[PDB]
Amino acid sequence: KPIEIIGAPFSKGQPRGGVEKGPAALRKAGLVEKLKETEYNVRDHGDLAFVDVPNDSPFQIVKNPRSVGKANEQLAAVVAETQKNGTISVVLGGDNSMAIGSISGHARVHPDLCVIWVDAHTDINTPLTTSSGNLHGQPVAFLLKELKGKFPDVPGFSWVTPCISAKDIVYIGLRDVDPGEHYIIKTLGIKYFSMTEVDKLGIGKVMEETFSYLLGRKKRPIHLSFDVDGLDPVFTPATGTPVVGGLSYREGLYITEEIYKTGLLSGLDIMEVNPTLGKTPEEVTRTVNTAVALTLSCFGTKREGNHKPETDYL
Amino acid sequence: KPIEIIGAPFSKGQPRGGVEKGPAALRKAGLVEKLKETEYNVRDHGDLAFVDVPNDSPFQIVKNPRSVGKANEQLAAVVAETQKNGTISVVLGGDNSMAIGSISGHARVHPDLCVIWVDAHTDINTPLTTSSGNLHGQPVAFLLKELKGKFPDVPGFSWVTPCISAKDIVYIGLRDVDPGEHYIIKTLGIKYFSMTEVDKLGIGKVMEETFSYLLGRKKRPIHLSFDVDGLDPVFTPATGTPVVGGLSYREGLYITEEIYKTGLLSGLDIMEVNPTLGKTPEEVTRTVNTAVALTLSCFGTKREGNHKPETDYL
Amino acid sequence: KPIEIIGAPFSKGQPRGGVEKGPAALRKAGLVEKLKETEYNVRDHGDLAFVDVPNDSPFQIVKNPRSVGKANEQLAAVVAETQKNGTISVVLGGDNSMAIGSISGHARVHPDLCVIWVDAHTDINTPLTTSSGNLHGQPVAFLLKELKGKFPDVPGFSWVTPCISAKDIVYIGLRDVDPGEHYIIKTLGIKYFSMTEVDKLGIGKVMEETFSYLLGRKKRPIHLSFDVDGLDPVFTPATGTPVVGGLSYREGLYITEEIYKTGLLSGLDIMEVNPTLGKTPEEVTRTVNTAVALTLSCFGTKREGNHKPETDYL
Ligand SMILES: [Mn+2]
Ligand SMILES: [Mn+2]
Ligand SMILES: [Mn+2]
Ligand SMILES: [Mn+2]
Ligand SMILES: [Mn+2]
Ligand SMILES: [Mn+2]
Repeated sequence: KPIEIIGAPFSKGQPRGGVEKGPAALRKAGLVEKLKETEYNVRDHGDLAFVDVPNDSPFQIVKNPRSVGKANEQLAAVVAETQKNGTISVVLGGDNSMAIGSISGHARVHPDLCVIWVDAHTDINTPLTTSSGNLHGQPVAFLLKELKGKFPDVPGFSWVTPCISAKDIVYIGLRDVDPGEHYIIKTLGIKYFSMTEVDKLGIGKVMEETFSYLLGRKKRPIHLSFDVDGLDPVFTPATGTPVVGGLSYREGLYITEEIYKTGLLSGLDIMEVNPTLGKTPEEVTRTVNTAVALTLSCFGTKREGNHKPETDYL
Repeated sequence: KPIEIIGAPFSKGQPRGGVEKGPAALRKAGLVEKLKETEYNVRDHGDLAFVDVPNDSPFQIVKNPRSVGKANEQLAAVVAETQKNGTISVVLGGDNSMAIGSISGHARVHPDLCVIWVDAHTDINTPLTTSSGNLHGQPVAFLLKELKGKFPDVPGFSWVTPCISAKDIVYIGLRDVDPGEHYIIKTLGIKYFSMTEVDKLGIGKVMEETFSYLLGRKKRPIHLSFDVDGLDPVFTPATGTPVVGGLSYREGLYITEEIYKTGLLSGLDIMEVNPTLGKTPEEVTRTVNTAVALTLSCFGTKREGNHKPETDYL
Repeated sequence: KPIEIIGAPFSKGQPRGGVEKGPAALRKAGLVEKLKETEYNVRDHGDLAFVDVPNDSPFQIVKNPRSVGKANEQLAAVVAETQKNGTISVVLGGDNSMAIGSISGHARVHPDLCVIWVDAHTDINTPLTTSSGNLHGQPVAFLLKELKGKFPDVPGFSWVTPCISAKDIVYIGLRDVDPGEHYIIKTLGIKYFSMTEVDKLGIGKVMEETFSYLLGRKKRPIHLSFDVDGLDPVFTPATGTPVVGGLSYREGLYITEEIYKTGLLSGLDIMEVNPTLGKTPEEVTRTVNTAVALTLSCFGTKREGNHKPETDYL
């Protein structure tokens, strides 16, 4: 299938500006040029133009409710339109809040989708469980069918319809979960693999297990939402919430590598790359670079090597 | 059970001063503040006042014999007293010599205890095997029942009584063993897991195996003696003998995590944090931080997250 | 058996000068001094004197064809001579091209040998598949029985006789394979373990597997050719083609440690240590030091420790 890159230069999901610069950074590092060189057809849709919503009064504790909700509706419309034409959507963030419009727009055309969430955090805090009014920590709360009506109506998200049930999402890389969020996953029985399970089983067993758990009897589309902070800070330092002890550069490449093998990758998010938080210019190139490597891996690049078929090299 | 932190700001176990500053460093980093927020009752016993022993002439090659012995007798009395009151002892070093009075004081109330020793070194050198007269490399020699009368009588340890047999200690993280020490563990048949065994089996298999080997038929109390240099120098650089190729931040957190699960942790040592050996102020914070992280892990903190029971978060 | 170190201060196999300084760097770091302290007899054969071949015109695209072939014929002669006298050969590079004269000279005395190649690269490019005319990326191509007559006759390699078949070589550490090389290994069915297989299986499973694959029914001599770049750049930075996401210091030590245990190590190469590519003097010592550690591991040094037999330490 072909591919369509969508830039989502948004940052209202948290106080730290800088993330709207993620897609620029990634593009300038040669993302699209490199994607063309694979067996995939690549089209660059460009960057979406977001606009501030006037007098965006905080809803209780939640900041920039309407801005985020508006941004996400617009994104969801773009995603689903591109999806309809039979293409694999690739979204560049931007903060985690853009996960909302991505999975919504995807599910409109594929209600039988499943989400694989690589991150150090669950981002499953509701407007009532949050200690921060930042929406980048609440995307999975606006998407679950079992959490519908468990928290009020935030101004801006009226268009949102819970598109997946807890029984459809797997978490890999958890190491900084809030009490409220950990409750919701214990209660709703969401399948996860925090760092402890990774140490216990190995990345191999992890992929081996997430797969059967989702594609066991019914094979379905895969939506991989990748938060750059899921890997260790020594690999991807330019992010808003670096947390020590994460997945290694090798583990991140393995996750995506297996995802390719299934051939069901239908959507993909590359969130939280904040080019401005690099303690040095080098820390920025390091982060950007692994994000680009992660994206090429999902689209065919293997570490054992690659070569075009129908071409005798000897 | 409740907890009692005991500081042992002692450094006569080696030439490099600075280790006596470990408990200060750790306290200032918020150790006790964070322990209180767990399901345990915490009491800060304060720092022990040690005094130099006048004209502490070197015993053959062993330096500061009496100062160390005295320090440890005093520590053993404070541990056993606190132990008696049904509490979990937590010792902050200080160099490894304080391992002596810690295990002695512990065993006085629990002669059926077992020692889990995380370290890159065995510290089983006797006054006759030692190339250095530093007692921080000999603590396990003063505690073994099979080594009793295998080396003379050092001035100051006449009070010491071999409290464990070689069949009761397991080592994890060995990568810098002297010929004499390796001979003793080979001959005495001490169960260990050097880095090669960890590479071979994985951390899960290591804990899976140290457990059954000790709590196989008879469950007993556990005393975790943690030397900070067991982890890799890129995690805990502020220590006296950093050795390349160690356990990772993730592996250290996994060891401690499984220890919690058994519910048998009865004593705990956090040795060798030397705040003065940080090449930069950042290498000090890093070390300090992981030692604090390791401590909280033993007392309930999990990576998957935590939450208080009897409190509906939804 | 005894050991003989042979320096191969050659660098015409690539543009980056500096590698010819590898053996010096390694000797100055005390390599031979530390080798003596093991259970092996050590003799330092010294450094080979190579000479430029006048008007060494490029063969099609292959640069310095005759210089490389000459150096390698001379090396092959020195290796086989040393091997004839019942000694384990140890070659210090130098660029990867020297792998040619080493395996050739070894096989002259042990046609039944097998090769374990630790590298991020396969170096199996032929004069026709190469995008560069550098001979450091083609050593395995001049050695395979299945590739004989599949590429023309390079001026200088007429003396070479394909000594091993694809069914005799195992690759560990691949993460940067060209299309033509990946074709040759898929076609010829060469056994390998790129980084993904290591992630999937663990180093233990890799060694457990490469061994039976070679020593299954017929045990035979082992020739370990070690490319310093097979480990991660954060361990061995001073090399010509660092590729991120490699084997760790712990994994490298484990490979070599298991090799010792079989007792079949008959030849060994330590290629690609370029002392002039260190961003700082510290990056050089780091690299040099791990190569030295890798060498000592192959000859008896274990992480659990060692001690001389027939010597009561108590
Ligand atoms: Mn995150
Ligand atoms: Mn996230
Ligand atoms: Mn110790
Ligand atoms: Mn130690
Ligand atoms: Mn290489
Ligand atoms: Mn090579």
